[PDB]
Amino acid sequence: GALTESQAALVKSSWEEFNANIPKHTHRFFILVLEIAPAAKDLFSFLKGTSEVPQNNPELQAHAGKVFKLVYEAAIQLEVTGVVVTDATLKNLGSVHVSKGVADAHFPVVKEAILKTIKEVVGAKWSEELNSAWTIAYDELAIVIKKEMDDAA
Ligand code: HEM
Ligand SMILES: c1ccc2cnccc2c1
Repeated sequence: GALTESQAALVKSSWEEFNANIPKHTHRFFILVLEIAPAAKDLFSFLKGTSEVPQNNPELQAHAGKVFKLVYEAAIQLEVTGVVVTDATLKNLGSVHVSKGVADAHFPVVKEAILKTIKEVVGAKWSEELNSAWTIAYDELAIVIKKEMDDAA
């Protein structure tokens, strides 16, 4: 795909529907992360120590909202420029993920939760095109992050 204007339109659309209920969708997103990889709980500063995932926690909501925002912006960048660019922000993001003990093998985990989160957010308007645009947007932005990471350690 490498994002055609229509895949990019489709990603932009599901992102607003994402963004129309942050508390819900972001709580659902974390539930999904833990179901895939239980042990991932521990790397989150606002998850460990708890039973279940808080529903009205401000840091959780801002951090998961921002994750999704980054992937949607990569998707527009891929369409428009043809590449994902490495700017300050993403290099900062590399150092911070090395800090928190993130590895390359973790990235799949957060991809599948994002895929599944979007499937439930769009409900009947889910297509394979949507699934492939988001796959692509995620995989290109994680290649860039994976790079800054190995440059911070
Ligand atoms: C392209 C995929 C990813 C994106 C866009 C992303 C983005 C972010 C952002 C925006 C933050 C917080 C920004 C800030 O407040 O400075 C962050 C922190 C964090 N990320 Fe990610 N990340 C990605 C992959 C992952 C993966 C694979 C994991 C592993 C579970 C992960 C775990 C973490 C942790 C543990 C923190 C902070 C820890 C804490 O709150 O205790 N990230 N990431
Ligand atoms: C909150 C903060 C950081 C994250 C990074 N990757 C996946 C999920 C996240 C949620």
